[PDB]
Amino acid sequence: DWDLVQTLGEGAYGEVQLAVNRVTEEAVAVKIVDMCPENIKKEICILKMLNHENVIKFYGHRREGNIQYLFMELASGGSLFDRIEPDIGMPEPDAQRFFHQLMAGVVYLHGIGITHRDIKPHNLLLDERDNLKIADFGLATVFRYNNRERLLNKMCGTLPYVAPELLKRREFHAEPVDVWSCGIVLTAMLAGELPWDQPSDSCQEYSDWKEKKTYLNPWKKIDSAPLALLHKILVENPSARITIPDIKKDRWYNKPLKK
Ligand SMILES: CN1CCN(c2ccc(OCc3ccccc3)c(C(=O)Nc3cccnc3)c2)CC1
Repeated sequence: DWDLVQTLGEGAYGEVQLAVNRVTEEAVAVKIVDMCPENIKKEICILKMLNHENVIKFYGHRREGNIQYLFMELASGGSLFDRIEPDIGMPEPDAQRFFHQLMAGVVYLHGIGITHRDIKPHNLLLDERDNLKIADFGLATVFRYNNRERLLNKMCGTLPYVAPELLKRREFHAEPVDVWSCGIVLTAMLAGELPWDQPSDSCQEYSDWKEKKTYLNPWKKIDSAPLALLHKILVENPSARITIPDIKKDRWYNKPLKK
């Protein structure tokens, strides 16, 4: 009833495919999961909670054997990853726009008590007018329910995007962790390279940054205004790390750059 036409990439669990309807030629994206059930139950539940202009749309789901099918709005612009030119990044106004939209999507998810846990360019996709959409909720989980915050006690994500505390701490707050990874995405956008393999005490590039060696790459490619915001995001202490309301007050964030 659908034709798997091309493989888009790997989602959290399984694969996601471009599928085009046999009857109507509707272009759609499908995640195929060969059936865990609690985890699939969880992911599906969270998907139906979502309604926002910078989050991907969810359609529905169907099982054959222990295969589950989840359909989502196809991202006709492809991925943000493809717009990052290696070693160079992208123009500053394109990066600021994408950043603005990312914070809106992140503000929305935190307002409903959801954390994505794997913000990085491959999970940030584009529609036809190039607006950013946050995709894939296989690692997402609840951090606030009936007004009470739950700390996270489990490691996940992608090492170059993960906050240091998630490697060193038994438990930690969800929100500052999404804020870190948003700064590594802004870094990638403005420089076309990632700052370190992982934010760990044995990683020499991360040590270089803590001691403020911003005469080195990638920092030397970034203008002093965006650099000053990155100074507040990539802070080791999660309690002193800038929060999203304050990111909205940052100089570069409110700088006019784009027609
Ligand atoms: C002509 N263009 C070329 C570029 N096109 C394109 C390229 C990559 C994509 O995702 C890679 C991916 C991202 C995350 C995880 C695995 C794989 C998607 C896409 O829409 N995927 C998607 C949508 C909704 C939910 N999940 C994934 C669409 C669309 C057609």
